Amino acid sequence: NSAITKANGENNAVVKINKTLNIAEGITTPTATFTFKFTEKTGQSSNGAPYQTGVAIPDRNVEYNKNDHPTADKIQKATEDIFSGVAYGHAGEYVYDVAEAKTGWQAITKNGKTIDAMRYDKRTYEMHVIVKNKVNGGVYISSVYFKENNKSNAPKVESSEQGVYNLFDNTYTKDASKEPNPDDPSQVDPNAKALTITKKVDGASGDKTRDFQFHIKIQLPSTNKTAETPVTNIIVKHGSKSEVLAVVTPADTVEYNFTLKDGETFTVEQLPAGSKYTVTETGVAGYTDSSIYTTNGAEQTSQGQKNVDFTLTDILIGEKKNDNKVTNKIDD
Repeated sequence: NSAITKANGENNAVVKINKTLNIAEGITTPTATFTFKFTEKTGQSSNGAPYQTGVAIPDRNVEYNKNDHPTADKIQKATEDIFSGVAYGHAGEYVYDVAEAKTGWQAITKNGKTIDAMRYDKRTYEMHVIVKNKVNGGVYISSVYFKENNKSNAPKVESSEQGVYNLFDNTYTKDASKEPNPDDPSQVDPNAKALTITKKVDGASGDKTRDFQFHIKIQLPSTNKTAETPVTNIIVKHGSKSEVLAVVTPADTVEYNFTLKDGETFTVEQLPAGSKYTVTETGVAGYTDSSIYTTNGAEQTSQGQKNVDFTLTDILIGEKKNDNKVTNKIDD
């Protein structure tokens, strides 16, 4: 059974617990310590003897900081060998409830307002530690497996690799645009808007009273599904209008048409960092469109073609500044 970590001869089995932290793009890994607690459990082995007791396992922890970086929206970190410095005295089946504490992380806060959030795994496991006699005396850890608690006819948890078990899964989310100063993330602006798009008309012959047509699609990050508080609605503002737009599930997307004149701004009030947008301005006769935009604090540019729909695709909305100046240019 691949699910069981086994000993080589009379050498202790080596088991590690792996934490998965889900975290989207444009986000600095927070300071977080996740602690796993092992509580002795009474019951009855299949040989008829009670589960043995009286051997503690230390609390085990994994630490996250700004120098951990995600792959495919997750940071995996494993404890060391959980039986490090643990000695059993006599053979039998030792069982523990393994749970994750809700400790070791604090929200970034400014003017009494939090800008981030941590969803803690509520799953618990039964760890079975099968201790056996060495032929010459003393004991050893022969085999270890895990079953999830409060699950009908629970199967044994498969290891991710030799001795490493992915038991605990946590999700970090963070607001867009609240860390505007790239030299100092401590200078938090709690009133910052998630995204602004401003229209400029450039040219003595440019029509500064007409409407230019826009379509925006917002993709909320994969971490929204597992967030402490998933986002289900966003608020958009243009001219005098303010609208509450529903998030379409399961895609986790919002599509919206709006107009801008010269000087006008479209605003998304609040979004999770790691959100992405695609914005299309409709071609108008005479006009060549262009963009100067800040994507998670990075300044970029894009150049349109004359009288053709101008598209920016999969633009990251990060923790740092997010904005977009679209310029419509016409020759005299």
